[PDB]
Amino acid sequence: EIALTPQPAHLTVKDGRFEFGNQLKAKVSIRMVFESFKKELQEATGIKVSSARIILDLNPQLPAEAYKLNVSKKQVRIEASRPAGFYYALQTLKQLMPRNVMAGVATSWSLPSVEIEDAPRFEWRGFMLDEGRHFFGKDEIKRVIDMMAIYKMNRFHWHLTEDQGWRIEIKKYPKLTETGAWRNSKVLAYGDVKPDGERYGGFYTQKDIKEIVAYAKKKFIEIIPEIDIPGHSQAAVAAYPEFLACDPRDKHEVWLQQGISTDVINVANPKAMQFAKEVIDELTELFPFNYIHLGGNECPTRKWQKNDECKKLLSEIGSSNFRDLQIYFYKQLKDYIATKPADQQRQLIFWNEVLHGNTSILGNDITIMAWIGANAAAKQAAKQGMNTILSPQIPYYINRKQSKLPTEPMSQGHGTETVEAVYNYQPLKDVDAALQPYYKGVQANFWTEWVTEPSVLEYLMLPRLAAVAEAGWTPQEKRNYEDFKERIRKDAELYDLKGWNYGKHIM
Ligand SMILES: CC1=[NH+][C@H]2[C@@H](O1)O[C@H](COS(=O)(=O)[O-])[C@@H](O)[C@@H]2O
Repeated sequence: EIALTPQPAHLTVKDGRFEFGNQLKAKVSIRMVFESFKKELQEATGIKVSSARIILDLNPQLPAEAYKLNVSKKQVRIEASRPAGFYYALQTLKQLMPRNVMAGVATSWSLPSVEIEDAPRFEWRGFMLDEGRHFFGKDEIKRVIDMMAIYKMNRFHWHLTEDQGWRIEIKKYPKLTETGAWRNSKVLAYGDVKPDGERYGGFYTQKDIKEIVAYAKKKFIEIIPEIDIPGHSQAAVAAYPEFLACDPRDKHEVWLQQGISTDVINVANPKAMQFAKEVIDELTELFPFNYIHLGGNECPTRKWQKNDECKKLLSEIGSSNFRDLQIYFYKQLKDYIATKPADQQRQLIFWNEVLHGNTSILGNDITIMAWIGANAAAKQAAKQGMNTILSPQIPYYINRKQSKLPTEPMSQGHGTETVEAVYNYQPLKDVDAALQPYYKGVQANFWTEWVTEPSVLEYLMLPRLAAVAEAGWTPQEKRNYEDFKERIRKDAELYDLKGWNYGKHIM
């Protein structure tokens, strides 16, 4: 009957139903949010709402994303403290209606009376897409954002730079795309799989970026760009080897392989430093959200050990751990950002491998995205007074196989990462109440070594995405896989109407 995903914190079914009619009147940034709602509602149902049987009141004691939704025979009442809260209330309202309403599509109207009080458990409810390995483009990204918005996810992490490609136009360094965005293989080589010789790639112009930022903002999704440095940087090194390469005498090309590249940025070169600062400057212009992800995963120190300037620099900082070069590199970038005006300042996120270095050089106002040995890494981060986001490889990497069936498309894993396994992960299990404030939230990540087709992307994304979304929103004590299964089954219709692909295993 009522199938709400994410499951609200508190839901009480009440007497009777609220009948819309064909018109009604509403008492109300908030107006613009409601305006959007009105458009979608009219599109889907034909109901017109004039500017009262619907009231939106400001309740300043509610958290930033919280709301109350009271539906009775007489009236729909909504309370929230911020625009986002009102948006989420209206998401829930739509979800109380036939699926075509959430789909925004007319088909060939009442609400059940309810009392809802709702707030997200976590402020960070994210999805990351890797477009470095395979590029999907503007239309598909809009579809991804649409999927996220359904389940009240609010953070899109854009993994735009890799060994195998660079996907964002940087004005001051045009070769990043000219070289970095194109390569002579669609598939990425691994084991017996060899490069296929086909010219393949693509990138976003700064105009494209701004359009996608705007589109997401309308659905209260903030975009975090990732420029993954100084590892996972072979494409950038291929573009500008003279100052980025540790070994600029050697050949440097965009990588056609899967795996971990040793062709990392020369963090000791001064022009490499200037490059990074100027990239960050351009990002600051395109991305208004207050966070930047600088990566820091899987960065072999091997080439630094064979580089004279790097050996010298490591000596001057008085370290025996070549990992410290990476951390010192981040320090200079962090310091640089701190000199800029307040409105141009950005907080930094890193993958948890950065904890393997002497991080006290950086300070503790960084955010750690925990992926490998994630549970332990997050605890480690929280203990050091750092904020942390949980994105464990198992089971939050939703590019991994969701089934063992021989008919599944090719991707990583052995099919153990089922909807059930994703849902059953408990982010806060055995996490001391004193550490919990540092846990900003959760994220599903999607790596695209194997995934090249939008249809396969969607197939793997859904419905596991919704499970992570619910984990991020619904308090643990209110979560239940069997209940979730029953609720998510109702979204098959929504997916069909939207023309989204999805795994059918639990449908
Ligand atoms: C943060 C991070 N760095 C690595 C690591 O996660 O696994 C990804 C693939 O994971 S998967 O699909 O489970 O094998 C890989 O694409 C990425 O380069």
